[PDB]
Amino acid sequence: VGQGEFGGAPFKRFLRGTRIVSGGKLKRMTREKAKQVTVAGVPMPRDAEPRHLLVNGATGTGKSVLLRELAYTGLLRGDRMVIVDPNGDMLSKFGRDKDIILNPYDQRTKGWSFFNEIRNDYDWQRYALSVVPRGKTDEAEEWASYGRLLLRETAKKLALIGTPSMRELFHWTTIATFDDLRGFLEGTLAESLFAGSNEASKALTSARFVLSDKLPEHVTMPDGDFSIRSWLEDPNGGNLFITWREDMGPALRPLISAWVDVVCTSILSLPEEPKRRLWLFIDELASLEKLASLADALTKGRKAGLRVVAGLQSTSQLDDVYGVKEAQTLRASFRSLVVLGGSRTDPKTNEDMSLSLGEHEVERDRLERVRERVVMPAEIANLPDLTAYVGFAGNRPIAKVPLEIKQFANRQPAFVE
Amino acid sequence: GQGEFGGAPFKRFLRGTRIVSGGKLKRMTREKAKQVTVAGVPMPRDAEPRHLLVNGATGTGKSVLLRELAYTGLLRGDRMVIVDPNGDMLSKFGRDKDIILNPYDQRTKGWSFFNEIRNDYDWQRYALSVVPRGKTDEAEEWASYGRLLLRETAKKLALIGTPSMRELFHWTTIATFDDLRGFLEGTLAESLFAGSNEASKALTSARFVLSDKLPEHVTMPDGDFSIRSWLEDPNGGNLFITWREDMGPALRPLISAWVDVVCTSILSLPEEPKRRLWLFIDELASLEKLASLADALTKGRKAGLRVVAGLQSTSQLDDVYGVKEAQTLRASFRSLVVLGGSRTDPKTNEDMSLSLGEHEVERDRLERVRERVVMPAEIANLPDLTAYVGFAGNRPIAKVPLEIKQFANRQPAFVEG
Amino acid sequence: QGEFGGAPFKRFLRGTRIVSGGKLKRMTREKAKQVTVAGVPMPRDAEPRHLLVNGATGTGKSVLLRELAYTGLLRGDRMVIVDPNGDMLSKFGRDKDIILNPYDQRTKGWSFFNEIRNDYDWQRYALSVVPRGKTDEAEEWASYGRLLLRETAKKLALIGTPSMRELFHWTTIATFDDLRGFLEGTLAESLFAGSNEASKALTSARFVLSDKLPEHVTMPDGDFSIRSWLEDPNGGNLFITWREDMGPALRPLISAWVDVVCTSILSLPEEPKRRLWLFIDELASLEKLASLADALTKGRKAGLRVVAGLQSTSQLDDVYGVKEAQTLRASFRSLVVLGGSRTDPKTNEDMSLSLGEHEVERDLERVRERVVMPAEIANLPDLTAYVGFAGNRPIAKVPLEIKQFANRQPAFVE
Amino acid sequence: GEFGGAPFKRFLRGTRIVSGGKLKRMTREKAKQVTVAGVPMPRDAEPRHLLVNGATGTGKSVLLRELAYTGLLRGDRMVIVDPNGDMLSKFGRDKDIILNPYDQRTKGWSFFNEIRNDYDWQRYALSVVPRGKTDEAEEWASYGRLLLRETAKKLALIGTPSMRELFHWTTIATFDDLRGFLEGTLAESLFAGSNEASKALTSARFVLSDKLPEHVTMPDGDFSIRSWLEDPNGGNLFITWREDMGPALRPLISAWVDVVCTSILSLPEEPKRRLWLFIDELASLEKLASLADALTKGRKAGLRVVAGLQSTSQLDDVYGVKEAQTLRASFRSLVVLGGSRTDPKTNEDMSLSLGEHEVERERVRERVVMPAEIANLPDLTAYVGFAGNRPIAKVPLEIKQFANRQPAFVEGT
Ligand SMILES: Nc1ncnc2c1ncn2[C@@H]1O[C@H](COP(=O)(O)OP(=O)(O)NP(=O)(O)O)[C@@H](O)[C@H]1O
Ligand SMILES: Nc1ncnc2c1ncn2[C@@H]1O[C@H](COP(=O)(O)OP(=O)(O)NP(=O)(O)O)[C@@H](O)[C@H]1O
Ligand SMILES: Nc1ncnc2c1ncn2[C@@H]1O[C@H](COP(=O)(O)OP(=O)(O)NP(=O)(O)O)[C@@H](O)[C@H]1O
Ligand SMILES: Nc1ncnc2c1ncn2[C@@H]1O[C@H](COP(=O)(O)OP(=O)(O)NP(=O)(O)O)[C@@H](O)[C@H]1O
Ligand SMILES: [Cl-]
Repeated sequence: VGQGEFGGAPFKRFLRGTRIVSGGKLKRMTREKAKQVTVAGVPMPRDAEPRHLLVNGATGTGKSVLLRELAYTGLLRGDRMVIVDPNGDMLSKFGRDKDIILNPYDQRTKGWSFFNEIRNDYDWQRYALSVVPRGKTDEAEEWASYGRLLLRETAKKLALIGTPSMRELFHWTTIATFDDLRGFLEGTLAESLFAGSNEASKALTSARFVLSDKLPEHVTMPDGDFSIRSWLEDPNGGNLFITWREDMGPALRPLISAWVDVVCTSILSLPEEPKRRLWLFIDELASLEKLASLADALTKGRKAGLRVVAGLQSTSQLDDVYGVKEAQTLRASFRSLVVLGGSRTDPKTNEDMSLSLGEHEVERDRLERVRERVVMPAEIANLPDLTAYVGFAGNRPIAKVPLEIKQFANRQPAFVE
Repeated sequence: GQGEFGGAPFKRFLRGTRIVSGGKLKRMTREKAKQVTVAGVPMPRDAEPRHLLVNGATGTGKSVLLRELAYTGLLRGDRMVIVDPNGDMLSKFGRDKDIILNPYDQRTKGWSFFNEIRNDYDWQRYALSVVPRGKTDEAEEWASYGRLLLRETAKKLALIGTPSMRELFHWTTIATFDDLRGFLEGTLAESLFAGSNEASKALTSARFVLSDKLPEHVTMPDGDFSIRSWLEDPNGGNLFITWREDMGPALRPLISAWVDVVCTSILSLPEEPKRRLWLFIDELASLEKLASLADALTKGRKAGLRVVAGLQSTSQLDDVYGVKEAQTLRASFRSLVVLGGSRTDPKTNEDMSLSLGEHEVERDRLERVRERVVMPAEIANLPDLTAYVGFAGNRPIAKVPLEIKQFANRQPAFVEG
Repeated sequence: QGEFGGAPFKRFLRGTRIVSGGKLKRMTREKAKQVTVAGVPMPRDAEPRHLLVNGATGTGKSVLLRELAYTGLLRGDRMVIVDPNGDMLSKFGRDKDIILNPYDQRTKGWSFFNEIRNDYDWQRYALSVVPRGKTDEAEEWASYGRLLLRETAKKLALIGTPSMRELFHWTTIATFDDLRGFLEGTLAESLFAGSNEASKALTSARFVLSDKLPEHVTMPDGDFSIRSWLEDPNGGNLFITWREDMGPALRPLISAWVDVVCTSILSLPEEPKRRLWLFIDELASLEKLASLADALTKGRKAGLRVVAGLQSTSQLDDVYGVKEAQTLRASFRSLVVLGGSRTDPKTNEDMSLSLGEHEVERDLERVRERVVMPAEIANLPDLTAYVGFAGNRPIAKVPLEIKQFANRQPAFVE
Repeated sequence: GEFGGAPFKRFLRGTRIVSGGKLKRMTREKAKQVTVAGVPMPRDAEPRHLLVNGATGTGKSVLLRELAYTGLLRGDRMVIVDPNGDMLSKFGRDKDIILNPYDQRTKGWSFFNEIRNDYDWQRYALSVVPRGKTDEAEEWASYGRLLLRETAKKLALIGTPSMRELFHWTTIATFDDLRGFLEGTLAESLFAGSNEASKALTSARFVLSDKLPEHVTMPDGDFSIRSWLEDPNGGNLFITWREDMGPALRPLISAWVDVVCTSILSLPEEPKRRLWLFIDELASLEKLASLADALTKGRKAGLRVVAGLQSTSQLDDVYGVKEAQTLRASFRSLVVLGGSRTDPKTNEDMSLSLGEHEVERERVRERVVMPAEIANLPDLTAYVGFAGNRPIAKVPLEIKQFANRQPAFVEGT
């Protein structure tokens, strides 16, 4: 009782805890009436979709294969999605004519400015958050905030005087002299705030530095009227691919983090639509900045129909980015998890997964109760590629399934220009 | 099951890490194509770009192994870069078409970071290599100011046709605040470094930093060698980064820069499925907090990057990269070699024992037991030239003897300038 | 039994193994001339892998280090001895041997300038003179200090006046401006001027130097060179001594010397026949040394053999920091445990654990247990220690005997 | 038998406990020894120091009192951090010394009285200016010491070793004046040149203003703790104070305690010397700067320290956890008196310090004394574990009576 399924010694009777079942057994169990999507070949419980999925695993284990499969099936079902797509891979395979591209250096990119998303006044601070993500440390954040003040008041004015120019915004916030800026600032809320003491000056200095760090890309970005918000609202909008070339990843980190974040806040204003189904594919959560909206999005987007799919390698990554406490909370927001198997050199993360997978209490022969890990950390480290454990959200058993490499023809060039 | 497992033989293996005899393993791993060897064991082709981490105390044979690894890899005709202390590898394997980087060696190439700038984004990219990551939060803040100063200055110098390192150095650490300030007019850094005491303070920080790093970069012989181009040239040969131990502390920042340079550069190389590149970082913990190693270890699969690094105690790398980042770092090496350490370092021994893994077994008193395949004590009592080899993925581990193959000197290790 | 403290067993499976003193003595015995640790002959190959002698006060750390030294001398090995109250000196002092003690008639004249030979040597030793800062912040000032130091000293050297008095004057006495002036032309010229931060940096540096330099200044002058000494074969031995009521005063000086050797040995012409010992009676009593680390890692070629003493884990920890202290201890492959106090269970555990556990089969039931319990360590009688040489060797509990040595020289003079 | 847990068939290894009497016999030696709760202390365990830990009212007094008495009967000399002149009123003789700025019988003292060589200046600024609790605190502390030592040095130089003047310059004189006064001294430059320099000075001021007070208001004299130590017929020293002034005197007392700690290190080697340092409550003093080495190098001097502790958290907070551990580790002999059930952490620490044993009944490794056993201890009942390879024992402390041969306090004139 517990073979081909459980890795440990077969037992006599299951008492309580996590239940592990064979791949097949699971594939039936989860199969439902409606059209569903697949995770490693397993039919995903329709109700698990807006509970978000977290795919953890080492490098080269198949995260791609999986999210790719996941994306395809969701398409065959006609779902819309946003894909943090590195090197436009997803694009070249699934990209369609009516779909959108965000890549400041790609011939096909859309013209965009965060201005293109302001619709109410509260929207100013709202997006200053997407542009200027959260500071890694308290101190860093403090500066970050000053930056958002400067940003929002400046852009607010430029807009008012009919010149919503990123170049202009950049100039003022990082080039104009202190005094000139100060002058420009007269009339806006920031007028006083940034003057009166050394502290005040210091604060302004910090704001400048941050903006000079984030804005660069936002400026050199091709101009247009494209609105991520509007796009979301348009049914026939199509899909969105945020692509970039790997050797520039660090340079775009802030921009992309903005976009991704934009979406995370934007979806929250979308009009009540029970039929909407949107996917957010963030290949590597840890490689983006400490997003400001992600949190709530993973918590209040069920109504909008948001389905997030993110991947990770070591737990230490997201921790260092979001902070220990904040990282915990964030992960905890993904109700469904996939374990792809990691390296032996990282025993701590293998333990985390082993434990996330859970224990079970069993009655075994010689009678004796035993409480034990369903999957040992060892088992996870020793996993061969394209093999993973799938534990869907809620009350469902878990199973070890093989990942198959379906082939997809390239229906578009990954990059242009 | 004796002769391979140190504990009590057992009746049946249930799950977890499995250990096997040296030979047994050597057969299992043996493949059709030409492979390389780790302590005599043929390394599975697929595990090569998953990187190898060799951990072990001093005098245990880290050299002998890396030496073997390198040799075998050359016989197959692979290219490589070697952080080579005291030109050891050089004097044994160096050929005439090979490259040498050592500011104090008659044979070195002429180089400056300028030689690697090809696009605008390349400025910050390399300022990162030049100015490695700071050890503390504060530290890095300073480091960032340094890079700003560095990149804007160097950019201008280049612009006005005088890409001089001596010039750059002058400006950044010699020129008076004002003069420098003047020179920066017109560059992005013009305003950012002026306006409040904070602004001034920031500049002072950058000066200090650059004054610390640049030194060696200047006194470096001039030439036009480009690590980038080198990487792109097939008949390019190999690269040896050598130095005499008494000067290790002095070159740490330059070497770290080169190493890093490689780490970032291979990310821009044109698609070549036939490429095989090795990076030998004799002792990862001795370099600075490299800014690109991470992604290198994660996205260099299709560039064909294969990294081999050595470590002694876990506290070493921890102290350099920080506990969270170090975890992530080590976790990026899929294959591991445990050489055995000191009884004065139980912590590290524990970590290695644990990384090796536990197993669940069934023994005759039946008896289920979960236990460490390799005891911490076993590692501390290992005799030299003896080590556990646990190749990436799903494979058993084995305790193998390392043998001292002799290599004739086919070149002088150092040639005073 | 008689060898293992716990219950005798049926069969040894894996892990650490303990044996009888004599049995071990047999095992470690080699052909060539060897030295001894508590009477046990040390494996020639274990020598450059250093030895850490841990134990409580009065347990016999001296008796041991004393014995080790003697045997090594009988073999003709050279050595440096961080020797407190010149005890080691009075016993083994030779006429051709060197003494470093600013308050001893027989000391040699020394200035750190005496070790500069190339340009990279300036920072190299600023490191030895100005050890590492206990805290991150502390160290930051320390860096400033070394900048000020190296640039100043470098210039003084240039203008042909390598005076420690001048140097001290400039770096802690001259007015800010004057100094600033003197600095014109040197790399430090700009770095210490331009903003309040820049001046703060300077200030910090000043305080540092004013704390370290003192003893260096009041030190008898001469041309002696630790480096040179190291290169000279007929050189003899080096005793770094001092009177205990002045230890704190000299701590930075001594720490400087110790370190200087630590970096120095790294430049010596390779000589497979060289055998040098570094006796740092109490590692934790010095400053956070800047070279010690690499010394314990790259000195096999030079033939460096370090022997240090320690009491509580917390000590070294407090000085080098937890992470650094781990690394540091880990660098000594051979260990001796002398047994400590009941009042320190934490260190006792550390020792117990370092000694290791073993897996055994007994009357079948098999068990995993510590070869030596912390309690065993705590109840150890004096002149009794566990010897666990580096590598794959069993450990043994041996008695340390008090051999007597006649005083062939005065410990202190004048 | 005397073992709290279940009787066993055979002892294998670890801590061994025995009956009071049995121990009393084993420990008994030829020469004259002293007694810890009735048990004669192994002479060789004396310079290894004794740590007596116990909750309030468990008998700490009765013990140190006993210890002290038998020591005097042997003719040993000693120093006693004696709160409210308790020990004094009982053992004080005519030839013994007293240090209490508010007692008619106190001696006249200034730290100047201990300066004999140049290194002696910093040496004692350390005693006067204990170590700072935090890293930042100690930073200030060092500035203070610089100011202190440079100033006092000069006043001494110019022939006016006045504590009143010293106090004036360091906390009263204006910045400039002070600045002026310092010209010529090493501190001349150090404290000027930038805001950082001025900030350092401001800090040094404050520190001094915190420590010096009592040192000033202290009755002047020529007494020298150093000289006292060197003088054989010197007698005994009693550092006493009234409990309601303990916080105010904390710095001065710590100073004295510390002074001794450094000073004994200079004494000429005298194989016959036997000195005791009684610090009733170690955690009550400041972060002593010399205590450490004293507990490690005072064997030659014949120093014997005895300190008392309550909660491990006290000492930790004062000396820092790392440092606290080291310090505690320095006493080889320990006495556990039993504490509150409201402090299980320390109970554990003590239980653990007492140790485990491996016994045969099956083999079992267990604590010789449970944390609970320690919390449920009745008063005047303690465990004794002398330094070295010795068993421990649960022994009863009896209240011997001592006649008052001198008034505890004498606020006079
Ligand atoms: N076209 C293909 N042919 C064969 N095997 C493939 C192919 N694509 C992927 N694989 C296998 O799946 C693995 C990679 O899975 P994947 O999900 O791409 O990993 P990743 O960590 O996300 N990225 P990468 O390291 O670039 O492979 C490879 O190591 C192969 O074993
Ligand atoms: N040519 C050789 N002859 C004999 N033994 C050798 C030789 N090369 C290596 N060894 C052995 O292997 C050990 C050194 O291995 P190695 O990998 O160089 O150690 P390491 O820690 O990397 N450096 P090191 O401390 O300098 O030896 C020596 O202590 C010898 O026992
Ligand atoms: N000349 C000697 N004659 C007799 N016994 C000695 C002698 N030297 C040391 N001992 C014994 O060894 C013990 C001290 O050993 P030792 O190695 O000096 O300890 P330590 O901690 O290094 N320093 P110390 O406390 O000063 O003795 C003493 O308690 C004596 O029992
Ligand atoms: N003359 C006495 N008669 C009876 N019992 C006494 C006498 N003196 C002390 N005791 C007992 O012993 C206890 C105090 O012991 P002691 O060692 O003074 O405690 P302490 O914690 O050091 N100081 P304290 O709290 O002041 O008692 C008292 O609570 C009594 O139970
Ligand atoms: Cl006077």
